[PDB]
Amino acid sequence: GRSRLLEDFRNNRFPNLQLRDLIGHIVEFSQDQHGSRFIQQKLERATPAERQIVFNEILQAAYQLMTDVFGNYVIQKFFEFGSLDQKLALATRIRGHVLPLALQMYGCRVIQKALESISSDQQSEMVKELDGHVLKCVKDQNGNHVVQKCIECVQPQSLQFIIDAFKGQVFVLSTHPYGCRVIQRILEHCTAEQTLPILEELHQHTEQLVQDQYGNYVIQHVLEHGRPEDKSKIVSEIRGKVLALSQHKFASNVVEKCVTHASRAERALLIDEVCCQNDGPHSALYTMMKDQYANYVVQKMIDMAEPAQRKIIMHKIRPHITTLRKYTYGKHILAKLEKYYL
Repeated sequence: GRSRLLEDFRNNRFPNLQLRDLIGHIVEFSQDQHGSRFIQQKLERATPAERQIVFNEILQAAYQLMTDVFGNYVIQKFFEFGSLDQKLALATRIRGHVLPLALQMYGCRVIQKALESISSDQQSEMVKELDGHVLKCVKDQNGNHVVQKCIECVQPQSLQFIIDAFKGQVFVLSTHPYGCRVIQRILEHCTAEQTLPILEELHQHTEQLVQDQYGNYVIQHVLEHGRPEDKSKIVSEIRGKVLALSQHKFASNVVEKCVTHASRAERALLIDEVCCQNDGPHSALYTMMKDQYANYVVQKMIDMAEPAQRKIIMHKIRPHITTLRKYTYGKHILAKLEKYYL
């Protein structure tokens, strides 16, 4: 049922088609896979007058387009390139519908782009509509991306209710595949007063988080980016357990990040731990090198070791060259030994 113009455009009739040529058909083009891309591209360099001509047509259909697989990109491009009065008009259409839009597969994209594009007060007015619905949004396939963008974009005073809603839920959310990403954003962007209670709760569950499919991601984040004191708390949960945890599908990630990112003394302590440990009739290092997960830990220990600790590891690794060649991943440590021994 396409218009002749949209059919002609799709058949490459018009290599010099312009926004002005679309009058009457703008909503139809916006809902088309190819027509939408055309409008998206043209909006970048359109004159304000050309943008207004398009906007006049789409405004009546704005909510429909926000929730359309292809039309949402056109609304995003008005947040990106539109005038302040166009963004005003769109924020108006969004008002009172931020929650359903945030939960909508395409509308969540529009709210995200709006947050990147609008004033601090406009942002505050949008995000408050999520009050009472924070955990629902955080776990939602679409809403979680809106909550993440709020944390990246919005003033901390206007975010506080999100932080408050996490109290008592940090463990549940950190072990959730979408929740764990929101927790990471909080750790990056929120103020120290906001992250303090989140971290305190995280440290109450470290043992379980390090072994969790998604929780280990949060623990890794604190190792890579957090304050020394928080890293030390995590190290306290790894010491005495390096051999066991290095062989764990998920906790091995955490062990590696301890070796790479913890303090100089902490890194040395964990390395020392496996250098002096025998795993029955085999070395702890022997056990670790044949393991699909722990081998990478050993790789990092070699990389991070001080010249003195490195001497010892390389010395204990050497008699197991033939064992290394059996494994697809033995490649890396072998190459390290070769480089190390001239």
